[PDB]
Amino acid sequence: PVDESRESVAGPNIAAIVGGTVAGIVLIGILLLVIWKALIHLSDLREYRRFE
Repeated sequence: PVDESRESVAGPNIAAIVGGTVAGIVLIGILLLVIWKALIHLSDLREYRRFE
């Protein structure tokens, strides 16, 4: 473990919510995208009996 963890609180202007909203939506989209694509992609080969 060679990482650190600092605080992240303040509450800036309206930008606070604006950025948080876009970040959350985009995060959920890209996350679900890679997870869904990878899940169906990895599962595709899993279907067949060539798991070996």
